[PDB]
Amino acid sequence: SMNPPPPETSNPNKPKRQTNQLQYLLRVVLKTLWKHQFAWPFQQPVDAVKLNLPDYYKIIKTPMDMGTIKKRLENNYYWNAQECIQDFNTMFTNCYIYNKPGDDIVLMAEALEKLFLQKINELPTEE
Ligand SMILES: COc1ccc(-c2cn(C)c(=O)c3cc(C(=O)N4CCN(S(C)(=O)=O)CC4)sc23)cc1OC
Repeated sequence: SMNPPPPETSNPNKPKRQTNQLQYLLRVVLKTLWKHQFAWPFQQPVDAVKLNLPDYYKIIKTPMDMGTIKKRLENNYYWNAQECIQDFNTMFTNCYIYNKPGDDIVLMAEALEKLFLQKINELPTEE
């Protein structure tokens, strides 16, 4: 069995910014979700080998996880907040697309997503 290469977290020729909205996405959004009791399935790329999900990457073609997002934020990979927000939304959507409706992992994603939406609702104005 095999996993794909993980998503990109470093690219020296991608232009980058450090901004107050991106700072909020690390300090408030990522940190809030990371510490949650249901974060663990989402803290690293899905390991389809260890988890015995041989069809995962047959179904999910845009993988994303909070480990990747954390690295992107810490290594200032993004230009804007919308790129990062999109990564969170991709992660949640993948979970809902792959899993059977009602499963434990879906409930976990929903709990994280509720907090995500609450924090993004108060994304600060650009300075
Ligand atoms: C380090 O531990 C974990 C990491 C990731 C997941 C995990 C993450 N995400 C995002 C998922 O979508 C996901 C689905 C999983 C799973 O075990 N499933 C759903 C798919 N089926 S199946 C039969 O359709 O392949 C098996 C059960 S584990 C997991 C679960 C872990 O341990 C419980």
